[PDB]
Amino acid sequence: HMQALKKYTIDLTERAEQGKLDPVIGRDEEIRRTIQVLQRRTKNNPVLIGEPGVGKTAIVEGLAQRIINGEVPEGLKGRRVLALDMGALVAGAKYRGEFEERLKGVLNDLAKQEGNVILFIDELHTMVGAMDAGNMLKPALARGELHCVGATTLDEYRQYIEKDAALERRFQKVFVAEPSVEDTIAILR
Ligand SMILES: [Mg+2]
Repeated sequence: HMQALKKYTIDLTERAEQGKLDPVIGRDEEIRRTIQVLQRRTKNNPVLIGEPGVGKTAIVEGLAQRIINGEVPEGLKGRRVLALDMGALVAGAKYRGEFEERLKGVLNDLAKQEGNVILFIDELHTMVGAMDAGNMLKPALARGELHCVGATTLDEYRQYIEKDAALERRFQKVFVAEPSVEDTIAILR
């Protein structure tokens, strides 16, 4: 069971449990905000907004680390953070139809783990119009069968999410600015 999740997602909370995630520096406020949005009853899917290379994915890894560390509110305790693996979804698929079938499987598995998994979808706009899985994502989001964190640029969010109420009512912008040079080089060992 949950074959789609094992095949097409990367368990970031597991990577944290294994000590494989780099410490995340200078993002206390963005991680806290991401958590606050996720905890909402409605419009509870945060979308990290920023230019490429600003480190949005690191914020998601930071969220995973905090959960493992228990540095999160009570209801988020024991939650799993899974990143949609686009490379894996496309590997050996060849056709859009096969890709869609695999994505559908992922959503089905998530509908069974409602409230236990947070899915991270990088470059979210590419899944809703920028290969449009909007039809399956919209009801999943509305029914709480999909609780996720997305990442895009402001212009991409405006063009593909903000103009579509079925999507916009479910997402919340969380801005991410470029990190300081100091914090960027701090990751080196
Ligand atoms: Mg980035």
